[PDB]
Amino acid sequence: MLKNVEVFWQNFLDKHELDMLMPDVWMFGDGSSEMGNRLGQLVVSGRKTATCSSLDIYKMEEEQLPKAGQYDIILDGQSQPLAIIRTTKVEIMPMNKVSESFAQAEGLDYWYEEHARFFKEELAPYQLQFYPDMLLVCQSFEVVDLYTHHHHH
Amino acid sequence: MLKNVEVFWQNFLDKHELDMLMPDVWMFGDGSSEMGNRLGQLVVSGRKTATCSSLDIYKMEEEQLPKAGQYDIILDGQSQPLAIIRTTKVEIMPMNKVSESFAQAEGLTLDYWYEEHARFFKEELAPYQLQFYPDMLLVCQSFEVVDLYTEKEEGGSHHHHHH
Repeated sequence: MLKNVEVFWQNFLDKHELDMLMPDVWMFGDGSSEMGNRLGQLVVSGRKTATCSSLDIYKMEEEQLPKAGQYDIILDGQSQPLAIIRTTKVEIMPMNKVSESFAQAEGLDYWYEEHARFFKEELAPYQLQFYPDMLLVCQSFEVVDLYTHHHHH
Repeated sequence: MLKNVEVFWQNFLDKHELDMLMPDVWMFGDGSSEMGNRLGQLVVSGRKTATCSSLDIYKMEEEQLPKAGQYDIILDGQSQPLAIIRTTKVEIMPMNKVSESFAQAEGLTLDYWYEEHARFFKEELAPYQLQFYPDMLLVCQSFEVVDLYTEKEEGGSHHHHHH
């Protein structure tokens, strides 16, 4: 897998002639392969062009927040490369204040209900100071390329 | 992320003053985050000290089998570096002949242990157009956790959930 992604990135670099360290690699979702595959598909499909993460969870003094212009490599629920996306914007938003504009871009009154359920859990393992107020890092992105082996138990 | 492993291992060679090539890096399971972490914690916690892969894939993939003494960088469910391990034993044995000894090391009755793995390999074999048989040879490794990825406590961007 590490090999696959190394290749995928390299190919993309050469294709656009530009030197860059590999970005972050991840799958959308709770962590389950289902959500990863489903959300992963909507992205490759072009139906899902946004994503949000818990802001509070970020360590303000140890790292910076995702910026416009950065890249990320997307994997499916089975952890296989799906595509690479470029982030075109980053807006901070409270759960109870997401614009239906962003909501449709990444996703409808259930939106909050489902997301509160989503994040109330991610916070759990830490100091899950949950509030409806919760601030989210809402990145708008676009697909700029898309991907086209052993098992140890 | 490519660098995270390059770095983790680099740091490893310094602590012991060794100059080896970076080993294979992989997570346990089929790639599912859940299984990836489940088996990952089992290893770092000292509970799961063995693994097994299908000797068949090595054959069809024309790869050498793991060697006694080799190292493997281990990733967790989020494809983030977890720990590095050293293989102290490599053994080939028919699946229907595994001892409960190996199963306990693996991480709980044999009938179940067997059913579990039968399925796992069933799915891994299929894509190579190969039906899982009852006594397909297994490639078993006995290792020891030789280093934990503690560089993880210095960044913060180590596992965020994106919706």
